[PDB]
Amino acid sequence: SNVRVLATDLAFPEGPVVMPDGSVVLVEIRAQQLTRVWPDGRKEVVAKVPGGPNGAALGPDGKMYICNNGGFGWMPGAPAPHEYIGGSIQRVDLQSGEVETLFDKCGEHPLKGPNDLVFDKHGGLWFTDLGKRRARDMDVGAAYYIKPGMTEITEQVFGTLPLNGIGLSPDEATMYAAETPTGRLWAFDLSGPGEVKPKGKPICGLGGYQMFDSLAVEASGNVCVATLVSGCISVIAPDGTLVEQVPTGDRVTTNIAFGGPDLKTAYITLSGKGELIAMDWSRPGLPLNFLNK
Ligand SMILES: C[C@@H](O)CCC(=O)O
Ligand SMILES: [Ca+2]
Ligand code: NA
Repeated sequence: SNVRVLATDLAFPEGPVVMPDGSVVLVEIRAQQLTRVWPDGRKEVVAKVPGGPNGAALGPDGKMYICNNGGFGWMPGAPAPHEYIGGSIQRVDLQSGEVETLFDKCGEHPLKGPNDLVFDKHGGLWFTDLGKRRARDMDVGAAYYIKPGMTEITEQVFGTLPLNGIGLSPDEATMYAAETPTGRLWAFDLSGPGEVKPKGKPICGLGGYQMFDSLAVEASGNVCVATLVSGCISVIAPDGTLVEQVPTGDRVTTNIAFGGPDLKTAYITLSGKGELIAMDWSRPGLPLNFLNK
């Protein structure tokens, strides 16, 4: 595990997407932008994304899809009314910087705090809703699926505590969602693309005072979840076994993504230190659709 710092002075980094050349496109939630970090050290702003760009994934159209949580109040906190512009799913052209909003509601219900997302092999898009915190109450968590072609958005999970990381098993027959305040990883069986069958179960619950953020799946099927408070990556087997916890040095470790040769480099956002780091990983990551395969 040779650790290296790839970038500093990032304004709450999140949603790393590791390109084939080893460059990383990621979101800076606090600076409200999409940023490109190159291996020669240089950084460039790809696009300004007003609000709270929270997670990213490359899509079948070659554009970067974004979970926009609508904005926080800044370490993040509950957004004062004016700092919140509504949650949405957006799309950014990595060549012009043009930002287009795709969805801001599901049925008659506005999206609250979209957080992270993952494409299935047909181009359907899964994403989590962390909800928003208000003065005396908070939204419940949810997970949504947007049908291939961006034709329809559907509610698949609703009424958990806030949901954060999301991924698919290698065979894409199981969707995983990380429940933030409980440090529980939930597994949902899929009867087919975009459709949960009964709605799921927690396969791992960490002890103590540990919370979950975003995640990435390994080719083995293990789920690697950024773990807040204790500051590590929690590696969870498909059967829920806690395989290991890899310390990162930051209590606010938020996301992980695999890249490099054989997808055996882990790229991790340390959102407390404002850093993007890379780390040797003993096993290869799961190739993401429309990025790695
Ligand atoms: C720390 C989280 O609960 C909020 C932002 C994030 O998804 O990284
Ligand atoms: Ca997240
Ligand atoms: Na990730």
